[PDB]
Amino acid sequence: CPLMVKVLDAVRGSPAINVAMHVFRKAADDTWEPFASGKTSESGELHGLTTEEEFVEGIYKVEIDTKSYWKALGISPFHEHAEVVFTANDSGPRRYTIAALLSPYSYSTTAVVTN
Amino acid sequence: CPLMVKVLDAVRGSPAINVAMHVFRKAADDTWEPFASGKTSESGELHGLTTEEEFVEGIYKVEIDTKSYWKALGISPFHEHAEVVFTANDSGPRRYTIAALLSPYSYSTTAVVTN
Amino acid sequence: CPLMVKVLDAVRGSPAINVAMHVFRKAADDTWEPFASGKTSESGELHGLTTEEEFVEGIYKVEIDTKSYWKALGISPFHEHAEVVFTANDSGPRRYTIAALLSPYSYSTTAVVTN
Amino acid sequence: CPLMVKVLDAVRGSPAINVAMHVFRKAADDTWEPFASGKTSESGELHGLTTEEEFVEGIYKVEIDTKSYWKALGISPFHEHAEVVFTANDSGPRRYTIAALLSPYSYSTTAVVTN
Repeated sequence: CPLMVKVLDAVRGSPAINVAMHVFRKAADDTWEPFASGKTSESGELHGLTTEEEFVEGIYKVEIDTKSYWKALGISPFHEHAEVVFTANDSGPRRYTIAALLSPYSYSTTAVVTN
Repeated sequence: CPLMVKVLDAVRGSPAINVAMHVFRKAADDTWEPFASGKTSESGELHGLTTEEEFVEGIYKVEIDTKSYWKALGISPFHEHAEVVFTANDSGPRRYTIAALLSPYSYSTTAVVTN
Repeated sequence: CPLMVKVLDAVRGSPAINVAMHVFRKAADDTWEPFASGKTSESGELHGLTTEEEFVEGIYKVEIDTKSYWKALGISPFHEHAEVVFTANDSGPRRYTIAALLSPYSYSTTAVVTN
Repeated sequence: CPLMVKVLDAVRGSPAINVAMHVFRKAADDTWEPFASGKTSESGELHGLTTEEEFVEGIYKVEIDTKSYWKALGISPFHEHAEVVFTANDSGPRRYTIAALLSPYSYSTTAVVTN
């Protein structure tokens, strides 16, 4: 499992559950092609988006639907989504854990990259 | 002006100076239409991006070129750039300060919205 | 003045107004000696805490009463307060802006140090 | 395991390994009494600090020695340490995961509290 995304709710101090996200990969013609998608579990984690073989070198974008998350909780947030755009595997295969920490008017994203 | 961006460097403890960014407005065909850009001053701030009359309701994107900033400092970054996407003015005109706090493998974006 | 504190509210997307804080300097017996305090203005800023002549080298602590802030908004917070502890002026006099970004179950503190 | 602390390095995008921390509990006479201590593992996690039985209601402080971490990597950071001060178990036993995200001039702390 070379790509994992974890999402936390900084208002409730809890995992952000059932958060939808879509992953895209930049194609040769410079457009965003749909790569993978899923929803966070009860632990706020989304595993199994891709495989070592499929997750080749490229520029990837993860668009996390934070607006729907907040709206469902009664909140009109600032951001439409939280985005992570990154070049992956440019020095060989790596494991990526993307952490998103959510507040109604602020988010942070962090990457932990391991061998 | 109704939009200001401030950028800070969490490695050096300083304003992030000469950081380039482009501002886009989502078009009817939902492509992104560029409409403003600039680079942060010596105080890490970018003002004068738009005016009250131009800054109408819509979905806006600020694309901050964080990668080039880290490149210039000789530090390996994770993200291609830092994309702040938000619906503007949804209630009516507001003043927006977008604050971006940068680290090589993490960033946060916060909005301060005043009326 | 050589020390300024700015506080932002990540739930409301606003300056955090009327946030109380105390500043301490570590004494010889390594107890904390209070020496300044105040509350954030309507811009979320607290200025005039000290002067260039008073702000000598040493270890300083800013104790931000985040709990009372969240209490006043009717929101359950995690932390008792947000303690910024730093060695000042270690090279010589600097100007410090401490920026605190607050959520109920998360906070970040960043220093902008200029010379 | 009712208390866990995880520490990440936002410069390298990696767990922050061998980071020392000390936990204190506020006594009846309002002083800080030593409660527990340890170092983060290769995963940047510190488990086993306490037990359900021992971890009674109280005000707890975790002081994470971030300065030694950065110094060992050649960096003179802003903060002396990262602190987490919180009331625990005031509504019955809870599980606490404290996440610290470290940069030389900035840190964030987040709590995930579960049943």
